[PDB]
Amino acid sequence: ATQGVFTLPANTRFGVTAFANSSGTQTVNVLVNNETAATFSGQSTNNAVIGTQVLNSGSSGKVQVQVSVNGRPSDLVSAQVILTNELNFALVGSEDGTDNDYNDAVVVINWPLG
Amino acid sequence: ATQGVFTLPANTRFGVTAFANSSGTQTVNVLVNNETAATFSGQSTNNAVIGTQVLNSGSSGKVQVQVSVNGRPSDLVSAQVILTNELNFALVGSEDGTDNDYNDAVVVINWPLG
Amino acid sequence: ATQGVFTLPANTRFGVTAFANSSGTQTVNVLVNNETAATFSGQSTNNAVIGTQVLNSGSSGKVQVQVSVNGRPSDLVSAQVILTNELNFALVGSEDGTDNDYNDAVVVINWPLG
Amino acid sequence: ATQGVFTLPANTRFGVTAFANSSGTQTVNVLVNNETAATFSGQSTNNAVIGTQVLNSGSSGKVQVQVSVNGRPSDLVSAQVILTNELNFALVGSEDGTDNDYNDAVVVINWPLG
Ligand SMILES: C[C@@H]1O[C@H](NC(=O)c2cccc(-c3ccccc3)c2)[C@@H](O)[C@H](O)[C@@H]1O
Ligand SMILES: C[C@@H]1O[C@H](NC(=O)c2cccc(-c3ccccc3)c2)[C@@H](O)[C@H](O)[C@@H]1O
Ligand SMILES: C[C@@H]1O[C@H](NC(=O)c2cccc(-c3ccccc3)c2)[C@@H](O)[C@H](O)[C@@H]1O
Ligand SMILES: C[C@@H]1O[C@H](NC(=O)c2cccc(-c3ccccc3)c2)[C@@H](O)[C@H](O)[C@@H]1O
Ligand SMILES: [Ca+2]
Ligand SMILES: [Ca+2]
Ligand SMILES: [Ca+2]
Ligand SMILES: [Ca+2]
Ligand SMILES: [Ca+2]
Ligand SMILES: [Ca+2]
Ligand SMILES: [Ca+2]
Ligand SMILES: [Ca+2]
Repeated sequence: ATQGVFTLPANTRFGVTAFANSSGTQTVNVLVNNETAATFSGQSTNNAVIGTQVLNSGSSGKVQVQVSVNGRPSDLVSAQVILTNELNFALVGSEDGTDNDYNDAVVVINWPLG
Repeated sequence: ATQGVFTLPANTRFGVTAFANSSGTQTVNVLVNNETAATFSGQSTNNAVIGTQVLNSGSSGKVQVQVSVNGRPSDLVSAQVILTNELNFALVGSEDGTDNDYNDAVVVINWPLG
Repeated sequence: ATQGVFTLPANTRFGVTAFANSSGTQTVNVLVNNETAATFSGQSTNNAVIGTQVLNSGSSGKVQVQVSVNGRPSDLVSAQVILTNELNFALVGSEDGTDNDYNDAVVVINWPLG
Repeated sequence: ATQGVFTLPANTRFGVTAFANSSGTQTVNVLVNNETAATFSGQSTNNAVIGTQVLNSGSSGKVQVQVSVNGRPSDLVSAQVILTNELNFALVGSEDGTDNDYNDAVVVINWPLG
């Protein structure tokens, strides 16, 4: 199944935050309406926050997370959870290797803000 | 129901990251085995990361998040999600006022690391 | 925080299914747009499926679950999860006693159907 | 990533319940410690319950859901959600065709029971 794609409400601010847990340098690209809107890179085995930014979901509300290591796409896992019918989290994990820890880049999207 | 309490595997590193979305300064306490292990304080209406840390779940695995604003406890909402039976997210929202956005402090716990 | 309230897409068929795990007789009310649309009842400590129904979310999309036992309202916990940005589950647990298992009536809402 | 595999607490009763939403007859196999423990088959386009059963997670706690239609494996999506650190849902959707609704068989695993 497709993973790392989320439909947000249109024209809505959201937070995106990426963490790294791998010997491989992570590249996190965050696409809004199929164009890169934020990019984070880094290498950590201790959950560094390799980036955090506020973006706008724009007219389509389509948000996609892509994770690659030196140009090789990582395998993604994802889901969205809603608390008290108001508070939204879009969650991504990624695997750059063979151990299937799926934490090599971890991306958290949250909305609403403010 | 109790919210903001999570059972992690024992003796396991985890990440905790807090975001703020309120006119009020948020104070987040992260407890391990009922004792505060991290405190983050900050003020943002734009989802700023007010703190991030790596902690160890220790012998009990018990992790609790508490949020206060102007010396008063916020109401919490929480859940845990597991992706591909490997990647864990413990999610907390908090409400310090009357609008029930539950984003006033947002806390994300993730494990495993490395 | 409020629990057991979900916003579905308007005019959308959904499934609602109730499970019982308590010595107390469960009564589960399912409200659509603040009017009772389904009532299920039973008594099981082995997860009996006391009801399952297909309902339509109608113009408002508002669905609320309430649970009572021997005339007393149960405490609710809830969340919504979305898989592959398409498959939706709205989840409720309820507690009628002292043990905080929150399984006394369990309600799962799923959409889309067909 | 692997989907439909869940680690339950050992020696714990759990519920498994399947729904169908497809022109294809669904076959749901539930494996405990890699051995078939339950099988449900049925056909519905209206979310009918095609099976429900109570199983024991046994010494390993390993539970796996597989779905096939006319002997062809469906693609799966899954996650686990925990409410109030007590109430567990292991959720599976499956796709037997081209529309990516992932509801063709829906499988809900819930624990604890009782
Ligand atoms: C420390 C481990 O790092 C692994 N990752 C790698 O070993 C890795 C992956 C891709 C590329 C590279 C690499 C390539 C060129 C130079 C340096 C590192 C390493 C990762 O999958 C494991 O879960 C674990 O966190
Ligand atoms: C900007 C708004 O800020 C609210 N914040 C408050 O209601 C709040 C609650 C307690 C104290 C304060 C505060 C503290 C010092 C100075 C000014 C305000 C704000 C918050 O709940 C809303 O969701 C929104 O983000
Ligand atoms: C078997 C247990 O049942 C409990 N519930 C009760 O014991 C209960 C709740 C409400 C009413 C009654 C009841 C009252 C009068 C006479 C008989 C039963 C029991 C429940 O909370 C526990 O999790 C557990 O499943
Ligand atoms: C009604 C539709 O049914 C589709 N499924 C099929 O049409 C399907 C898939 C596999 C096999 C068969 C089939 C094959 C032989 C005989 C009868 C059914 C149908 C399903 O994917 C769609 O979401 C939708 O619910
Ligand atoms: Ca890895
Ligand atoms: Ca890793
Ligand atoms: Ca608020
Ligand atoms: Ca706020
Ligand atoms: Ca109970
Ligand atoms: Ca019970
Ligand atoms: Ca389908
Ligand atoms: Ca279908």
